[PDB]
Amino acid sequence: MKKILIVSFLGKGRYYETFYYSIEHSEKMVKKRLSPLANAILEKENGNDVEIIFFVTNEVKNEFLYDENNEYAKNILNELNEIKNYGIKVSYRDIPKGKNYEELEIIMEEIEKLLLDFKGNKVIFDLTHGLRHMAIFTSSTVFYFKNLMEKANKLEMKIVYGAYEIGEEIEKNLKKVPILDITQTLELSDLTIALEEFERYGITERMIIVLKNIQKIVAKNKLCNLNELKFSSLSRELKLFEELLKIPSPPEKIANSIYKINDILESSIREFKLCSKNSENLFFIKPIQKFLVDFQKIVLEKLPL
Amino acid sequence: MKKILIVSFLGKGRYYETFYYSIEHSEKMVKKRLSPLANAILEKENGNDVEIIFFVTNEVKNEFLYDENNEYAKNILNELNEIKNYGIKVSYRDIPKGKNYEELEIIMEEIEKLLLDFKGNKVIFDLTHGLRHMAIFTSSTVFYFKNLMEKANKLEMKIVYGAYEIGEEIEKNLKKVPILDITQTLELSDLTIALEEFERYGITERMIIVLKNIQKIVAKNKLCNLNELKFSSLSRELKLFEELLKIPSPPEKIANSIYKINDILESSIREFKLCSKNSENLFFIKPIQKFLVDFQKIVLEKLPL
Repeated sequence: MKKILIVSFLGKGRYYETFYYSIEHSEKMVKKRLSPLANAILEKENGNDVEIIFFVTNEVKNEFLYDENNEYAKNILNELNEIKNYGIKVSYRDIPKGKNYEELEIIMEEIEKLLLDFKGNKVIFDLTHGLRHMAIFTSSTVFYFKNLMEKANKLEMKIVYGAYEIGEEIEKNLKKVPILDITQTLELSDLTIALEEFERYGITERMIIVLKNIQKIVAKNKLCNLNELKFSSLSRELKLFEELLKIPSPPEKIANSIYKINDILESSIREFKLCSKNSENLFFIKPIQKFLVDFQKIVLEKLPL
Repeated sequence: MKKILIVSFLGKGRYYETFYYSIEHSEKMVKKRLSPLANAILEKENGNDVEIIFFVTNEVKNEFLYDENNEYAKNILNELNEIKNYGIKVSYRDIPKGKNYEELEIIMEEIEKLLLDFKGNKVIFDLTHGLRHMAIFTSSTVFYFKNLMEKANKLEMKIVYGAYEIGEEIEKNLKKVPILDITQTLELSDLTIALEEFERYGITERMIIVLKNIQKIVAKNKLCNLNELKFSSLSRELKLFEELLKIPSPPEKIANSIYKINDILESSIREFKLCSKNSENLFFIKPIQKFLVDFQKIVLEKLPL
């Protein structure tokens, strides 16, 4: 149902045909040179509209893509030409090499332009192609962009890439390659900040938002029983506890709120510790576990004396 | 004066001799095969105690590093072996290749262990060598770790790498390669979090920490007059203001504090705006300017009706 904009860099390179797949669904494989095209195909199977934007320097365009005697260039130019056949709008943006902070700032400004101009729901940064330099830098700025725009605009940003360096080998230069999604790891700091705010000030807003995102992540693991995780009841109780803080409230009501929150959390912690051990997880468990355990210690430390 | 750990990955590669330089000090060039080694020498000449740790997979260790019949590996081991003659310790940590979320989680656990066990002041992540997959992923987790170690340790963290992909080729396979420091791009989120907290809650502690870090970043430009930013006076005004919010205070004193803070910010903005030129090799101008302007907007929006 959504729209997705896929942003990718494009450098000089071989671009071997590759069996891309999402690590969550290893059954669905797409044979393409460009991870952005494979991802676009996968999202379109999910019922979404997909657009691709490529950042390319004038140097890669003139010196590489248009060299008739470079077969890697001819293959990639052909694939780039055939994306329109899949109903994917494609466009290109020129950027500098990024040799210093001024050029890197220029690149940041161009990305911000994309995010402001895009009127859909979801932006995927595909870091498979282009220089190591671009990938590292972009990966390091995406959380900044997400903080600016997820709030200003209604955009879900994700960072993904085909990890061909660790891919399974079928044939010559033909590899089964998982597209890894590392969005969760960009956002992990939110767990810490939320606990920080709840402990120091009793502020509950970030905790509730975090619990929502944690629910979405943990539902990926279908052996986890959300009726024992109860993240919805936790959020409700947390909001009520904050309301109790906002008004002068009798100590017993705050303690009773804390004991309810603790009671929910212990069964939540037990369920998460169990279910995440009993099935391969397709997310990072350790920070979610740490979040709930610290949440519990913090909440019990709020008890009136 | 500072105890420094340099953390880097290590893959199979040819490891050509390279002229590395800090983009800030292009006169100072170090001829080495490993970016971590050049960075370590630069820190040692600045008077710091330096240690280097390489994350390596068992396969790279056995097939490349410890192969007597691989000359490139022997070049690398030799360079590492007498860095020891300057009091620079070198060691290795085993990690898996990171083919799924569980292996990536182990890699984060190992990084976290290194950072907690480290008994220095500063850790530099050098993302030049090793797999692109590791460089992207580590880049995406570094803010989570920095967030942990600021609270647990107050540990200074740096993210750097040699951009060999955009270096000058003086002779075949001999390159002048800039070491880019992109730590600032990770900490831009600190500006965003501080602003969010102040706007939503009137909470100022993160703003004060952010102002101190901005002053430090700007100190790189020695033509900037740090007194003219007036950041200590800004910080006291902020503490008075949060204090004013805490108890029910007379609206005029609130307005007095706000207009005082706004005037101070006017002076900081002028100083940064006129001084930040000729800093294309020193820092990002735009997000810092935007932080001060937004700070102004938010503080004025708290004016009583």
